[PDB]
Amino acid sequence: MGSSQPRKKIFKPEELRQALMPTLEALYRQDPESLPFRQPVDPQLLGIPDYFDIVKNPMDLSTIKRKLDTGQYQEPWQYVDDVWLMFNNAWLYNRKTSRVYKFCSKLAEVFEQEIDPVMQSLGYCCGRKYEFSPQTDTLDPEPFVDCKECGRKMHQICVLHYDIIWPSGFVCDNCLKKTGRPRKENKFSAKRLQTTRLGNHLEDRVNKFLRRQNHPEAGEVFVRVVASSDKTVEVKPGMKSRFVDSGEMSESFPYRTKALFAFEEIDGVDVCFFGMHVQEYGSDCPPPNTRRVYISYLDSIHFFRPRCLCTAVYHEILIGYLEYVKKLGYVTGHIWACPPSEGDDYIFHCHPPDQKIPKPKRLQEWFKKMLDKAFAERIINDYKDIFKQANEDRLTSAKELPYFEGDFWPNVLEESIKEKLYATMEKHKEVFFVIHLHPPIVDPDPLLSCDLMDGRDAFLTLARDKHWEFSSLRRSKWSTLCMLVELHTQGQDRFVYTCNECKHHVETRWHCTVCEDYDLCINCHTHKMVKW
Ligand SMILES: CC(C)(COP(=O)(O)OP(=O)(O)OC[C@H]1O[C@@H](n2cnc3c(N)ncnc32)[C@H](O)[C@@H]1OP(=O)(O)O)[C@@H](O)C(=O)NCCC(=O)NCCS
Ligand SMILES: [Zn+2]
Ligand SMILES: [Zn+2]
Ligand SMILES: [Zn+2]
Ligand SMILES: [Zn+2]
Repeated sequence: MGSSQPRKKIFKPEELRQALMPTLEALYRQDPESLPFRQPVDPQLLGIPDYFDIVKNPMDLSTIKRKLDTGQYQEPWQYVDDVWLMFNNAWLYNRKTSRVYKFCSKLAEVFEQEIDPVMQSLGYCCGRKYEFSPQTDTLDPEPFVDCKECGRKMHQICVLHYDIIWPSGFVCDNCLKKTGRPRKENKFSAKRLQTTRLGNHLEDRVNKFLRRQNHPEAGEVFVRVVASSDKTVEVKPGMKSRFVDSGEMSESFPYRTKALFAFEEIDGVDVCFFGMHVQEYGSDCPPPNTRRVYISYLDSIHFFRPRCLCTAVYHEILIGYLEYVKKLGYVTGHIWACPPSEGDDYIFHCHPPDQKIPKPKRLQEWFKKMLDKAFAERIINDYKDIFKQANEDRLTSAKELPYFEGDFWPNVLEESIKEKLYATMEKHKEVFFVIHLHPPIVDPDPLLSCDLMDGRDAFLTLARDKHWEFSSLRRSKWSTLCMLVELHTQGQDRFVYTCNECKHHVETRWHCTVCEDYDLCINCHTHKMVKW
């Protein structure tokens, strides 16, 4: 196994100890919590013959101090890997309630507190030992990268490096201004996703909502429609043999589905904090589904800054969505406000351990004050739950109720043919909403084919495989980084560009610095234009 890197950062024993040991000391100073840790665990004093079958690499403060004093640590990470072995062996063996389990956790908050600054002035990211959350005995570790010039290993996720964005390799931040060089731009930003009129309207609406509230920690929001697709929902076999064999409802029903996410700039980087999937049923779609939209799935990560503005802006996206489709020509909208089943993640792969899933009535109340704000806003002009709507509209037939993809009702009907049914309605009135908004519908936005976002399953599976967890602010940033690379670079659309005055095909063109998608010929406008 041949190796090389020539201007390595190597640490000689006592420069390490001069930096590292103040941290060991802070552990030792913790009294009594330190005491079961100043010595190697001795199962014959303690009375635990199982120990060495359980913890197969014992570690303790004294061993660490010996390695430090004698110089057996070449790089600081070996140091910090060794104390976390100490902690991890304790949390393993001992019961979550035992005393030394508790001792241990206190040494660890102390060590976290002390280790990060020193590892940082030694030019590393943190002093932590990170493993991804358990999958379907053992856990996967966070990735590292090596500065091409230091050689000093850093958490990939900490320093947010990805070779696709910077193919020349990773180089650290201090060596970078040693280089006189700043880091090249991450072109694969939320802002730089193709923009759409739908995405713009939601984007434009909320950020000067935020402007009106004007809290200092808030950053820019970007709303992007990352997929758009023409599908049709087939009538499930029972109801179709009973109704379209008859000729009373159509076999298929066309709809356009859109997936659209919302990003905020946090610490200088895009964080994805909201995502949604709609089904839009146009004006050519036969009854019962003509001119209506349906909010399939809605999902969220709580790292929007500030949290007090957080919920309001979710509402601003939703209400802004209905505002948009209204004017296009839609007339009614439909929310199935059903809260998650089973730690079911709707769109984002590993939610924060401490962002709790709501009970259904929380979620209904939520959606209800959602709609009240828009009613007051003169956006929606009325809304009711499904029975004040259904029996107020006098419906007696199963053909009369909108029939959506993946929706509850197609499948309550579908198995109800062998076996009563207005009652199966009456139970669940509070979970389904009917939104009254009020000349063919035509969508200005082009179709975006993105297989990763066609339906919610592709993004989730890819995230499981790539460990793009949304479970911490630092992981969401990294998961957002790579989500954005997937959208930018493995979308399915090729672009043919055309001149905005003559409609002609173009290769060379003069790109406005001004308009969001504008490109004049050479056969030539008001604005400064560059050649693209
Ligand atoms: C719907 C959603 C986007 C709205 O998020 P939100 O605006 O942050 O509000 P929530 O309904 O989560 O809860 C708001 C408050 O209630 C608390 N809370 C939420 N669920 C709770 C529960 N079941 N029990 C107790 N408290 C709860 C939260 O802590 C928060 O209060 P706080 O800041 O004082 O701590 C969010 O619930 C979400 O991401 N859901 C994912 C799955 C889901 O519910 N999908 C529904 C699609 S129809
Ligand atoms: Zn780190
Ligand atoms: Zn470096
Ligand atoms: Zn212009
Ligand atoms: Zn021209």
